[PDB]
Amino acid sequence: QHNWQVGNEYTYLVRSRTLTSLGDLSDVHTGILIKALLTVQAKDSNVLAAKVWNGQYARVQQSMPDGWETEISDQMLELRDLPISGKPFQIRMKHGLIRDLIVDRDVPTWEVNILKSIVGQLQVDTQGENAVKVNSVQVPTDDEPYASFKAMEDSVGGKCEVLYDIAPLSDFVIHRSPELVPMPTLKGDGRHMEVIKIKNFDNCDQRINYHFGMKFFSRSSTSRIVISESLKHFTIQSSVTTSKMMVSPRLYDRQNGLVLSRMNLTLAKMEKTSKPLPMVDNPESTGNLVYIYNNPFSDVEERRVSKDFWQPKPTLEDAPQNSLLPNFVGYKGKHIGKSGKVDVINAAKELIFQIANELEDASNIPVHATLEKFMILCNLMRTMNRKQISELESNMQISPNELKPNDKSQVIKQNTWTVFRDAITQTGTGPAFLTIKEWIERGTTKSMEAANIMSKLPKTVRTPTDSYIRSFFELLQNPKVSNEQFLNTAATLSFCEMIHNAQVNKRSIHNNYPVHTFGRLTSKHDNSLYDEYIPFLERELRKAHQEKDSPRIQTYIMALGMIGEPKILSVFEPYLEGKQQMTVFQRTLMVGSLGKLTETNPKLARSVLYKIYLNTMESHEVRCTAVFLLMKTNPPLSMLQRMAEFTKLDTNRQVNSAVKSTIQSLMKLKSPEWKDLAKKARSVNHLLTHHEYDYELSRGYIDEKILENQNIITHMILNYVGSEDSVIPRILYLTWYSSNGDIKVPSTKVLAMISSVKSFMELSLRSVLVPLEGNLMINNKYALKFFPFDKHILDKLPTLISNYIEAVKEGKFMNVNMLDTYESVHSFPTETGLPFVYTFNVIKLTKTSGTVQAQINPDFAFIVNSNLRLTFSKNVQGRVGFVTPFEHRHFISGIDSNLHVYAPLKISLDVNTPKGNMQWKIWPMKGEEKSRLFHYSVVPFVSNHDILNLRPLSMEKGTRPMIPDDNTSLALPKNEGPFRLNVETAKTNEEMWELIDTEKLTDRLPYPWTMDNERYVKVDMYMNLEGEQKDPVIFSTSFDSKVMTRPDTDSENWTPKMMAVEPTDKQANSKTRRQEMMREAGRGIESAKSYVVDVRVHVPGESESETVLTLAWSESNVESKGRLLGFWRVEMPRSNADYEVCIGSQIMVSKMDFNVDIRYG
Ligand SMILES: *[C@@H]1O[C@H](CO)[C@@H](O[C@@H]2O[C@H](CO)[C@@H](O[C@@H]3O[C@H](CO[C@H]4O[C@H](CO)[C@@H](O)[C@H](O)[C@@H]4O)[C@@H](O)[C@H](O[C@H]4O[C@H](CO)[C@@H](O)[C@H](O)[C@@H]4O)[C@@H]3O)[C@H](O)[C@H]2NC(C)=O)[C@H](O)[C@H]1NC(C)=O
Repeated sequence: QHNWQVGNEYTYLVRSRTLTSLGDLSDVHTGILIKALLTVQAKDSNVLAAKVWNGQYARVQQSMPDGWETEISDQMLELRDLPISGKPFQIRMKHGLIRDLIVDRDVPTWEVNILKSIVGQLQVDTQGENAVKVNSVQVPTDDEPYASFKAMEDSVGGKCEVLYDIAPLSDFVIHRSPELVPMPTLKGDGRHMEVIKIKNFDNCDQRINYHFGMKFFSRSSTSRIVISESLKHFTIQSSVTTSKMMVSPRLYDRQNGLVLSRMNLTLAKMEKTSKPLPMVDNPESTGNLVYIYNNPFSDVEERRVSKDFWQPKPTLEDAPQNSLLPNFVGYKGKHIGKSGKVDVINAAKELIFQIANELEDASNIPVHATLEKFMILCNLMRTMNRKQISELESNMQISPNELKPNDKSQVIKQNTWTVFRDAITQTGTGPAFLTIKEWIERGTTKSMEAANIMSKLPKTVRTPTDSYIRSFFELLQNPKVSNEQFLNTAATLSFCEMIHNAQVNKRSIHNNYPVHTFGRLTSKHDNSLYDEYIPFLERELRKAHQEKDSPRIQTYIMALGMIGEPKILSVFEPYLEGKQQMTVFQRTLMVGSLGKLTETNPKLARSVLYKIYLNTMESHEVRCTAVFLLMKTNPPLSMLQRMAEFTKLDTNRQVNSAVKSTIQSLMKLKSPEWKDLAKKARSVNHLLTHHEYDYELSRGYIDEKILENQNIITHMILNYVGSEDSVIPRILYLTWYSSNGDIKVPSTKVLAMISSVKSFMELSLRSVLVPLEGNLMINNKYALKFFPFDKHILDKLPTLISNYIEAVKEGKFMNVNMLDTYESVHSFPTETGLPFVYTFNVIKLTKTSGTVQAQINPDFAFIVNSNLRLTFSKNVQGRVGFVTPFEHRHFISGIDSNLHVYAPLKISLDVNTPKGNMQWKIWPMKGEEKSRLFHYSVVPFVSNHDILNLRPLSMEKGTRPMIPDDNTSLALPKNEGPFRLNVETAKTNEEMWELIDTEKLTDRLPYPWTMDNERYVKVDMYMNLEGEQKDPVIFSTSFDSKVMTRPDTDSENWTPKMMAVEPTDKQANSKTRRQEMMREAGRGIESAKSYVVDVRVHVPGESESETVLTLAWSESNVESKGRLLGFWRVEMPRSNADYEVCIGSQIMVSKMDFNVDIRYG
């Protein structure tokens, strides 16, 4: 109860430290230490006077072999003053506990947070004031040092549950450690005690964190407090806290990233007061001991303190207000642009110009670190308002309508436009969306560029509010978007995806957006959805159905499907029942669009899908979809039992094959997710039919790849619906997961459909009832795309091809660039009072540049002289660390990786229609004789840099890569050759990397996927003098008329044994390929017209390898199939290897084909 006495002055020693490290990889730590003093005076019953006055801190980047808890003498540290004002403040007490603090208004919020952390260690609850219904058991106690209750205490990390335990202190411990009891004469007639607190962060009331994504963290807070005489009238002697955070840097590693912290107080003096502390000027309450936010863009301090501790909802003109990320609280708790050394507009301009200039020298992209610059730019523009964006756009003089993209002189301008467009697409704020809206309104972006812009918005928006969606709706109503067919689909799908992820799915609402910083994004009282949006889509669907336009119907069906609200069932009801006519493809799309309803409302979705299944009058491509969808809802045992029993009397082969394959393949699933369903499938197996179906029928299939060593499970779900006319199935479902622990990366799913394969084949052959309909969908982490098509687009395609051919006659220049990013941030305060930041980034690039000119002739000579460049890069960054606002510094431990592919090449295709000769030529271009073609490095590091400097970390003097002591280097090409390969791996014992590079073992696997992906590697594949090559790499391909002989077809014996035609194909010549063409086509010719495709791949130079190939067969319904073809003979002109592997298949059964494996020489 009475922790303190009136008229006494307590002096405490303050010690703390916060460090980051790479874990078991290295023993190098980066961080800071703090030393200070705390003075507390008890002047009244519930009024305390406090002051923290001495302040010193130092930065450490060392190796700590013994441990992070070791003492470091002041003679080994460079100490600096801590910019905190030693202004007195007041602590208000209630029932022996800390209630709130009173601080002068002219004090920064970060200082208030540090004081919260310091004072939170004086909070001892011995009488169970924060009762958790366990203090009643402790009530009948009298002089009992033992107590093991539970409570709910206050700390900078939040207001979370804490476990208590009290027991007396023995004299042996005190003798070993005099540090615990500085002055021991204060116990008087009592005894010493120990209090241990263990903090649980799972269940908790007040939470403060920032999130954006789509449990790997590990928090552990413990305390150790020693108190003097009595459990009611005592004195605090020492208090220490210890916290630890563990993160896997790249989501698939062994949890190596650490952040550690501690706070320390030891009593120094206690004596009667002589001079009192001055009263607090300009008082104001700071709430409880929990972290508080700030206004980043305000000139004066503005604290949101509960008495709702929540930042205001983002608007559509001003920047969002966050208080846990480096760009918002780095500069003394305020915005970075307030520094003066940083002007946002000029920084953005310089970064854009640098990125645009560096894209011309693509072979040096990894060296210059362009993609890291792109990420820095995207981070920087999230702190801009619309006025600043408009000023920047006007200042860079961008007018793509005026600019000519086809001119080689104007390349940097187009690159600036491209980089700026990509950066705004990835910004994700309100001003960015206003900028995009203004662009589309005026006409700066028209069809495909705008469709690409809209395709990425749902995957990059961070704060989807009501105003954001209202503006999106207003944009959807625009004449320009509505009239264009391609832009409309992208815009509508993105709108519906955002609606769903922001309002419908509670899991999406809570676990994907920073709710604990801004509150719930959309108020539950907003009836805008049901009164405005869904009726609009219903009207549009009705109009589209009336006019009989396939792509519009498909777009609105997908749009209503992706919402996932139960009202879409009433929306779809008139079409499903049969009052309104609809085709089978459209009905299948409607039934498959119900996927997100199964995730959110499993019972109702199960009811409707089972009702669809039980009907025997629906087409099989409806019921198969119903089966494939039901098993995503975890049915009960009776359901599966009845479904399995149904197979005996069911009269459809497709449905039975679907259910049997799904149930049988649902057995081997020994995973934490499908365990119960696997057991149910095992229990029901003994009732399925004994009939077996061919692989051409509809079948589902699930792959489980469980790896105990890697602790990662990879899944693979494949559903396809067979057809009664062609072997190729009509509909294909494909999905890839990647689960490690509990967190999963967003999945990649592909959907392909077509109404009739025979119709598609007939249209394809003609170019050289049920309408032709089809669509393709790719939904991955980067964008959502949907291409629906009808017969009109198929008939328009040849016109576009002819127009392109006639337009590239004189010569055309092309410049296509593409940039994509992926983000995931997680931030929360530590137990010292400082932000903790975790980031995971991926950046991609696909650049295709060069001049292309063609020619077409009445002789059908499609003569082309192409000249291209090809590039692909990928950067992956994973970082963990913390920020110190009082010096704008950021401490990072992480691993970065790179991958780079460059394809400088020149092509001359001379394909002739009358005679199937398509002779290519591949050259190295002039001035590019020596160039880099490959790069792959993985680099772990510890960094200590300044936020005001917007530069890649590789150029910062504080960064330190982890180079092993015994690093070595290898140059694989033994002597002079065409190719140069370097490996700069280290430790001479990685084995998995220096064995795949041996290139002398035949059994060695060339695949490098199976390797340790956490080590310093660096590989470069250069090229020395392959250029200036007059001799080309001939790639000549011939063709055959595919004739057949009737006498040989009749009375032709069929045997499983396969003969070898190698002696007949001894001559490896394209001209001699005509001689061998008759033998290959003639063999096994039973009313079949099969041609031969012979390629003569020839490589000139010092080493020549005349690789040859032959595919001579075709698929015919009348024929018995079985392809006899294939031989790869490689001859060295100097030392002939004569590697001549051959294959073949003459089974002629339509069931095992006998294939010869190899034959050497
Ligand atoms: C919370 O913070 C407080 C201080 O803010 C820490 O208290 C300190 O704890 C350390 C370690 O327990 C103490 O260090 C020990 O000091 C002893 C006395 O130092 C000298 O004192 C005088 C000079 O003033 C000399 O005349 C005398 O002869 C002593 O030499 C040392 O004897 C101890 O030596 C230990 O280390 C050496 C070298 O490794 C070994 O050879 C020894 O065998 C022995 O293990 C030791 O250095 C320090 O005194 C404490 N400070 C105070 C003010 O009491 C708490 O430890 C901290 N809490 C946590 C959890 O870290």
